[PDB]
This record gives sequence, structure tokens and C-alpha cells, in this order.
Amino acid sequence: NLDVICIGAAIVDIPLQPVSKNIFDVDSYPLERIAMTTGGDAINEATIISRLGHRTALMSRIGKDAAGQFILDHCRKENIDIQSLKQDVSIDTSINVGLVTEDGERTFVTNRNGSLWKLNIDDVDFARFSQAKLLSLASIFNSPLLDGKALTEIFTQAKARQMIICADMIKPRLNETLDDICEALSYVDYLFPNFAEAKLLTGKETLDEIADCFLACGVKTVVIKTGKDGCFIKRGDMTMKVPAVAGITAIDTIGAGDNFASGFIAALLEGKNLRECARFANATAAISVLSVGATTGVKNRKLVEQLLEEYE
Amino acid sequence: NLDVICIGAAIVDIPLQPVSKNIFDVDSYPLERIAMTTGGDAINEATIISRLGHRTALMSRIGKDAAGQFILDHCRKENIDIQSLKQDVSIDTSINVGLVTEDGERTFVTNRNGSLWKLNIDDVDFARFSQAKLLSLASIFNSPLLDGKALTEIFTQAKARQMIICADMIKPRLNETLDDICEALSYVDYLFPNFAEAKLLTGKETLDEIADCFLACGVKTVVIKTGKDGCFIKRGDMTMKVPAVAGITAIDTIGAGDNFASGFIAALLEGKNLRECARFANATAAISVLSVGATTGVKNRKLVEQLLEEYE
Ligand SMILES: Nc1ncnc2c1ncn2[C@@H]1O[C@H](COP(=O)(O)OP(=O)(O)O)[C@@H](O)[C@H]1O
Ligand SMILES: Nc1ncnc2c1ncn2[C@@H]1O[C@H](COP(=O)(O)OP(=O)(O)O)[C@@H](O)[C@H]1O
Ligand code: NA
Ligand code: NA
Repeated sequence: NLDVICIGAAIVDIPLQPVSKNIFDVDSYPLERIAMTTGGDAINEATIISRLGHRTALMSRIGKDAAGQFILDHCRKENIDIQSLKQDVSIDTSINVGLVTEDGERTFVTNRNGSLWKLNIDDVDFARFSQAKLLSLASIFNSPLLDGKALTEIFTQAKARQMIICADMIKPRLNETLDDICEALSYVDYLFPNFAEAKLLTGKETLDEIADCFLACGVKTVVIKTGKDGCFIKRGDMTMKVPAVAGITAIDTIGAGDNFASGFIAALLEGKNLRECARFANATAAISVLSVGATTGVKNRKLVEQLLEEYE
Repeated sequence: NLDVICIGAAIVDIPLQPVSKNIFDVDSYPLERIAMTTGGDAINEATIISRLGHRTALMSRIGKDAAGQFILDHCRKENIDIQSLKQDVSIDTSINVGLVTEDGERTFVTNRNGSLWKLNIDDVDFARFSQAKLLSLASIFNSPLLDGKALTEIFTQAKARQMIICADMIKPRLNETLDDICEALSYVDYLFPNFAEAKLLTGKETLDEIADCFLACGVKTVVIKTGKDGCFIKRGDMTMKVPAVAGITAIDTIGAGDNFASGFIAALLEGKNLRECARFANATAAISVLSVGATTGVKNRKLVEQLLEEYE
């Protein structure tokens, strides 16, 4: 009954909005509310995929603390399988405090030593791999210790067991290059790069050229997210552009990529053709940019399906 | 077995240091650590009084959330009785985010709707008052709903059971004046105002003057904390100054007042005379200003007693 296993760091965000740009001008900021929220690509994806109707399991490692507890409770409420989401007293669950000014300005205070940086291949339980159909690596480069060699092993274990392999990416944190992951990429079935970051990573400027760098490493299908323009897909010699949902005015696109990937994976598991998977992903992502927060918009599934009847 | 009942708001803190004065512009601050800490006058006192060898119970109300559970974990660990520390599903446990600059500056982002603001007389269980000897109101004015009328009621209940009533203070949050709590003050045996804040509240400049406004309301003993100068004590005409522990460098005075009151209360329960109660309070407070954090310095009684020999 398990369709997806998502691997990545589960973390907690604490948004502080809105604060003055000259924060120390005053002594205190009595906000309307201060509360934790689950964040991180892995959490967002497992959460959205689950709401879309596909049973998911999250593999990660958090601390034995209040933030870790909040994550587990979130997963229990979303019906995310948490058997492989272990707690460790030796670490602190990463907590990202995001400050925002009553004008738009943003900044983030993070824990350079949080659980996000501690995640490694040891937190991956291969025995469970035969229980799901698809593996989603919620962000290559996100957790540095999960480098090329680790991913190659993770993906190698996934491929025995015949799983479909999906992966998103973020900008490298430790100067890594495409070189560092080219071998790991040869095992990937669907890669979901972000245009700007993919451009910076490959050093190429056009969608075709950027996509070719990944395909040359062995990736089967490349799905580049182009924000307002939807997405660009390339497999073998075939390319296809799929326009974003029309008319939408984005509040904020935080987590838009995660929602996109989730919608795509859902369509994939349901056997839709490549264009249909792209439209479902664009529709899911579109709904999420209309609300503040990564997982606010996509509350269920009906919402996405309704937007689909109105894609134009 | 139960020696003290402390009443106040139990909260959690997330200290962020060090951040830029010009916090925005950057996008990131990878700190060495971001972790929760229990905080609040009531929690700090219950904690230190417990480490000093006296059993304490904390009366409060927090949210039935992750933060709340964290406070309950801290209490159990410190052997603080949490029978009267209720969890409420409808409220969010207050979380204070503290920002500190590399060179001094401090600001706090708070939750104007937090549990701290919700505390009221209904959260006080008068039935247990017969189980303890001393009542400690961890800060008049801290929780607005506990105004002069409520305190009068609480203190009347405490006095009918012959408890010793101690009270600490903070600066009024909603423009309350000394007249708003003068009737309540007539039930207090020991009041611990901070010098600067007492000056603002009473409108006086002299310790003798300040102490006098409180004595006028019926307070038995006034113990004004004067930082590096130790403390000033005054009773019906009788006045006394007690020098602080000399030679104390002083790293930070966060929670120094809570430590002072805890040491004073411990000495009172041990039957010490007024002067040595002050010495013990000054000694406990001294140890706390040497370490960063409110309850970091005073880990055990022996640490204070050692410092006590050579108080000079
Ligand atoms: N303004 C928008 N209108 C419609 N869909 C959008 C919009 N912005 C983002 N999306 C959806 O989110 C997906 C991911 O967006 P992303 O590439 O990260 O955009 P950005 O760089 O603007 O943050 C897109 O492929 C699209 O489906
Ligand atoms: N520099 C110091 N040296 C010795 N004891 C100190 C010092 N600073 C504070 N204390 C202790 O803490 C108690 C309360 O401190 P308080 O007056 O509130 O300090 P502050 O004004 O720095 O907040 C004092 O009465 C004293 O016992
Ligand atoms: Na995005
Ligand atoms: Na103090």
C-alpha cells in the first residue's frame, strides 16, 4: 500500500512577520502569533503526495526535541509513514527562523549544525525499498553528506527492486559541481531542476542546452521548472513545453517546486502521459503559490482537479 | 514535602546570536546552534529553588503543543511538581525569539496572544495551598489578567492557610499603576522589586523613598535588588543594605533577579535571619551572572555554598 518513499531532511520553520527592517529600533515585537510549521522539501513532498492520494513514507533523522515532536505529529496527522523517521538525542532538529518586513524583505537565521546537515546514507533503510514503487530524493545537495557516492549506492539499491527514481535539486552548499553527481544522476528517471539553479550549475543558457547536460549524465527525463512559463520537459530527442496555469498571481512561491514535484509524481503513479503529468504538476504548484506557506494551498485534491477543468 | 508553590507563565525561548544590527540584506545567518530553552520568571525560580533543595510546584497553563510538552519534560527532569500545570488545546504556548547583536543589543519578538497573556485566576488551584508553606507570585504584571483584584483574591486564599507570600515584579504592560495593586500588596510578606523598574513605578529616586511607597501599601518586607551593589532591604522603619558578592565580573544578568529571589526563598524556608537570607540570595545571583543563560550557572547547592565562604 506504500507508493512513495521520500528521503530528505525534515525541518521546522518559525516565520516572524512582519518585523521592522531596523529590528533593533525597538525593544519588542508583539506579533499576532509565533508558531512552528513543518518545512523542507522532503516534508512538503510527502505531505502533498499524501493529500493527493498516494501513501508515502519519509526517511530522515531528527532530534529528540520539541521541533522533532512537532514533525512527527504533523506526519501522523497527514498519515505519512514514519517508521523510518528516527529521533537522535545527539542532535538538534534544524529550526529555520524566517524574518519578513511589512514590505517584503526576507532573511533567514539557521542552525549550521542542525539535523539537516547530519543526514547521511546511514539513515536510509534499504530493507523497506521493496515496499514502494517510487523513490523521491527530496533535493540533491540539500544534505551534503548525501554526496555522489552515497546517492549512487542509494539509487543502486532502489534499482534492484525496480523502483522509479525521482529527484529535485537545490544550489550546492559546499561548492560541489555537476561532476560530483554525474554518476548518481545516471540512475535517475525524472530530474526536476529549477531553471535558474540549473543554469548556474551547468553553465549553459538555453533550456535545450541545460537539459542536455543532465541527459548526457544518463538522466532519463528532465523536467525543468520555468516558474511563470510552466515547465520544459526533455527525454531523448523529444522536447515539450507545458504552459503554467493561466491567470495566476503568485502571493509567494515558497515550496512551489515541491508542490510541482508532488503533483508530477502523483500523475506518474496514476499512469498519465508525460504532458498530463506536467499539467497536473503545474496545477498543483499553481494552487500553492496562491496561498502563503509551502503546504497551505493544496489542502486536499479536489482543489487541484477543479483548477484542471479551468487550466486556461 | 511541598515547600513552595510558584505561580506564573511558563514559556520557551529561542536565543539567536549573534546577528547583524542590520539584520536584513544577506538572506542567511548560519548560527552555531538554534535550540529551545525554558524561560519565564516562574520556571526559572521553580528550577533554582528545586536545585537548592526545596520541593516546588508550578501553577500555570500552557498549550497542549510541542513547546508545552517540552516545558513538562524540563519540569519532570528538575523534579518540579506539575500537577497544577495544565495543558490547554485552545492556546499556543508562548515562544520568545531573542535576537542579540555581536556587541550588546537585544530585542524580542513575542506572541501577543501567547499562553503568557492568557494566565488568569482560574488557573490557580486554591485546594493545594494547604500543601505548601510559601507562595511565590513569579511577577506581578507579567500576566495582565492577574490584576489587583485577582491577586487580592489569590493572596487572601494563601493567607487563610498561613502561607508566606513572596512576589517579584516587572514593568506594567498595560499602564497599570501602583494604585492598581496596592490592596494586593498589603498581603505580601516579601516583595522583590528591581531598582530601575521600582523608580518608574513609584516615581521616586531614593531607595528609602521607593521602599516607602511599597511599605505604605502594607508590604511587610521590601527587598530591592540593586545589581552590583547587592540589595537594599527595608521593613517597618528598619533598613539594611547587603553588599553583593564582590569581585564578580558579570557575563550577563538575564534571570539574575529570579536567581536572587530563589536563593532568598531557600534561605527563608531554612529559617535564616534576614541578613543571611540576603547573603544567600546575593550569592545565588552572583553564580548566575557568571554563566550565559538564566538557569545555567546555579546547577547545584554546593556551587552557591562554596561561593558563600568568601562572599567578601
Ligand atoms: N506565477 C505563476 N503562475 C502560475 N504557475 C506558477 C507561477 N509561479 C510558479 N508557478 C508554478 O510553480 C512551478 C515551480 O515554480 P519555480 O520554477 O520555482 O518558479 P519561481 O522561480 O518563480 O519561484 C512552475 O513550474 C509552475 O507550475
Ligand atoms: N555585577 C554583579 N556582581 C555581583 N552580583 C551581581 C552583579 N550583578 C548582579 N548581581 C546579583 O543579581 C541581583 C539582581 O540583579 P539586578 O539588580 O536585577 O541586575 P541588573 O540591573 O544587571 O538587571 C543583585 O542584587 C546581585 O545579587
Ligand atoms: Na519553487
Ligand atoms: Na535581574
